[PDB]
Amino acid sequence: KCPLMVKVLDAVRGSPAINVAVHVFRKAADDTWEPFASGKTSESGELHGLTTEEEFVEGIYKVEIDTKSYWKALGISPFHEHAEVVFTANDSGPRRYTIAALLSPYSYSTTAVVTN
Amino acid sequence: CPLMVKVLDAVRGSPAINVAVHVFRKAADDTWEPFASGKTSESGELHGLTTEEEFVEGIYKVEIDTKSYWKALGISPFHEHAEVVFTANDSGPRRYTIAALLSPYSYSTTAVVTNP
Amino acid sequence: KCPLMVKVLDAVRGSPAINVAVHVFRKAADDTWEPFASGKTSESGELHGLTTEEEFVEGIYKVEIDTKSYWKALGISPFHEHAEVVFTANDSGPRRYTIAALLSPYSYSTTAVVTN
Amino acid sequence: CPLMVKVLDAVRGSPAINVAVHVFRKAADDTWEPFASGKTSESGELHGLTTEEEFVEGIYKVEIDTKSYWKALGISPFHEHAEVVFTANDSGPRRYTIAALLSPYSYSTTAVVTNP
Ligand SMILES: O=C(O)CCON=C1c2ccccc2-c2ccccc21
Ligand SMILES: O=C(O)CCON=C1c2ccccc2-c2ccccc21
Repeated sequence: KCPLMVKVLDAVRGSPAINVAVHVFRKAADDTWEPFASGKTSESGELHGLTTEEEFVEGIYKVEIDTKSYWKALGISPFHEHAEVVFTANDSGPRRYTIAALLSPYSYSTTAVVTN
Repeated sequence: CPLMVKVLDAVRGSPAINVAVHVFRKAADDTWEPFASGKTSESGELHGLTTEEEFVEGIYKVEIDTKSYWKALGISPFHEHAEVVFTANDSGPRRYTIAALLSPYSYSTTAVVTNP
Repeated sequence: KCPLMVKVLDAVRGSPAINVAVHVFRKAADDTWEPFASGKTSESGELHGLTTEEEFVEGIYKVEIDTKSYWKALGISPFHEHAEVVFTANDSGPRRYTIAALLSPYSYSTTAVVTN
Repeated sequence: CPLMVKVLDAVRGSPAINVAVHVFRKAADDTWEPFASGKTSESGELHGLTTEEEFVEGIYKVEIDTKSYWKALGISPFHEHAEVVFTANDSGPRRYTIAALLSPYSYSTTAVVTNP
């Protein structure tokens, strides 16, 4: 909710993308990705409550949005296995990161909106 | 070829073929005058709309008839058309590619401008 | 607020696009665009209160987002005069239209999120 | 040329030149193996990464090193890189164009897939 929030929209139906699985990982010292947090988007296509200010320290993070299962459930053949968003969290910046993703079967866009 | 239009379909991951495109130029009386038109090819591209001589400085609108496109595929889309409005050649002649990426409830448009 | 809301984001700064002028028009019987509603986006990049359920009847509407002035204020040279979103409002659909726009100097995307 | 990568800069309205691109293929042990790499040309395109013979069915990741790109232009961007993960050739060989459109806090990626 507070420091990291994910929002997913469906460009085909013009709707929130509901029940999309989302996994967050943090990069470890041996360069592997450690599970950090996960959830499914709500009816408003949002996922809040992933982490806390205390836990969300500087580091490299990856957000993986399971887009292929979403399109499969709709009966629409998709290109990507999942959308991945990789970034370094930085304390000098604003306190709240919203990772937004706009999905189509053969294309996606992602935007970070970083606010105080 | 100072003006080229390229249209892609984000649902099918393909060129958007046979899409109507109308170009207008703003007249002295602030009205939109017809300038040129055509339909995208099998590669989703429309070349030959104008010439360097004809393509003078001015404000231009490129209307891409996306609703007709989606309707012919059985889809009822949100937008009537994608409109792209810009001032051209104000620093001297340039080569413009107007790209549009289409989904039923979303589109994006990008200009790629090169100095000949 | 209720039936029509506009949201604008800045892809360069990863922020809401604040103080962007937005004009809405409705198409008249003589095929001209009549001013309908307008405003400036807030600090959260949103514009609410444009119209009411009573006033927002079926018809063709155009939302014009004054992107060029926004980029000029930032000292960044932009391509488009403005982003235009043209659509037919339809009572058979959901009750609430959010027109979202993601802005970069040479590209923009727009998405309609239509909800109940 | 079964795999081509095209990268555009949405701030400058130009090809994104000299951008590093790394392709990986998922191995039998579920790890990512290096497959091919290169840098975009003056046209923002990268051709010649692979051959029809080499490009067998599998899961592929295309990593586009967008952070290095923006840094060299004086911009500190949000993402580390744009990642594009997909299953290839599962219905037989195809020709794939992976396009990426870049802004400092946003990117979009689109696949255009043609049957030879
Ligand atoms: O943090 C903030 O101020 C808001 C975070 O973003 N909200 C977004 C939002 C809300 C409603 C409908 C569409 C969108 C959207 C589309 C593309 C990109 C971002 C956003
Ligand atoms: O937004 C996105 O994901 C991509 C938007 O552009 N795609 C483009 C694209 C895709 C395949 C082949 C050629 C082109 C191209 C040429 C000139 C200008 C733009 C684009």
